[PDB]
Amino acid sequence: MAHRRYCKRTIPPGYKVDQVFGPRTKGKEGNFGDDKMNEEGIKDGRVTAMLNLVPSSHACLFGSRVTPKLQPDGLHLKFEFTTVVPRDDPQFDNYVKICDQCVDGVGTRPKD
Amino acid sequence: RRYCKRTIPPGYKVDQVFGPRTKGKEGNFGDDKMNEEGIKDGRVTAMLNLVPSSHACLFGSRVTPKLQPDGLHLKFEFTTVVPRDDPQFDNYVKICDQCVDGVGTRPKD
Repeated sequence: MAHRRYCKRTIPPGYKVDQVFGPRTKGKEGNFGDDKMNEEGIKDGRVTAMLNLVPSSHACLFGSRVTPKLQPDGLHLKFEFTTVVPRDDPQFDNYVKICDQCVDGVGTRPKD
Repeated sequence: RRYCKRTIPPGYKVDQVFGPRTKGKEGNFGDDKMNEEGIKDGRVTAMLNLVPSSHACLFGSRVTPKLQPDGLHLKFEFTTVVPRDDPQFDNYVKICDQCVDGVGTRPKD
């Protein structure tokens, strides 16, 4: 909702991803989500799974590589945060399989 | 899956949670003052205004998975823009100038 900073927006019940965070892409901003995670938003249980891998505020600020870039329109501040899920993590397989599905997953749906 | 959910409680330095501050690498945010003071630094609080929420990081990011022998490396690249005419622009710019790759410096300048 529109009275929040874009970066602070959250996807409320019954909204599509695309929606709060724009259409799903490939190899750009907003590339996470297939056609079914887009439609179900927080309904999709793969979402709940995935948020376990999203940095907190603190982690995002202090655990990322942070790169400022000034441009005529202002300051673009990029946080690059990489979560490592160890190959022996009980949820490794699931996490890999979600990412599979949804990273650049526009135009596709799961179940195979 | 949990390092990434860490937060810095009161009395902790950044580097007692997120490792020593670096330059051009992971953990590059925070000068010696900010590292020392952790969440007590007034600049942190402002800077957290620019950090994506959970949902915005997942879905507003460019997300890139890489499998390596060690496991899955999930990278989120999220860019926040502060407009040149934002009342907070000059402030954000200065904090970034102090804190980005700021290890080994302190404010007052």
